[PDB]
Amino acid sequence: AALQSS
Amino acid sequence: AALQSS
Amino acid sequence: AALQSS
Amino acid sequence: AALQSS
Amino acid sequence: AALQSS
Amino acid sequence: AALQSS
Amino acid sequence: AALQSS
Amino acid sequence: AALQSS
Amino acid sequence: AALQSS
Amino acid sequence: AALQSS
Repeated sequence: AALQSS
Repeated sequence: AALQSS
Repeated sequence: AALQSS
Repeated sequence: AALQSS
Repeated sequence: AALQSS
Repeated sequence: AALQSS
Repeated sequence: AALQSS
Repeated sequence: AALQSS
Repeated sequence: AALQSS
Repeated sequence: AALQSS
């Protein structure tokens, strides 16, 4: 699982 | 921003 | 923004 | 599962 | 920003 | 920012 | 699991 | 910033 | 598990 | 497990 916030 | 993985 | 995966 | 917010 | 993986 | 992995 | 906030 | 892994 | 905040 | 805050 990959979670990215920018 | 809210990111949730389960 | 709300992202949810289950 | 991949979650991305930008 | 809130990131949660379970 | 809050990052939680379990 | 990969969590990234920027 | 809060990072928690369990 | 990898957690990164910047 | 790898936790990085900058």
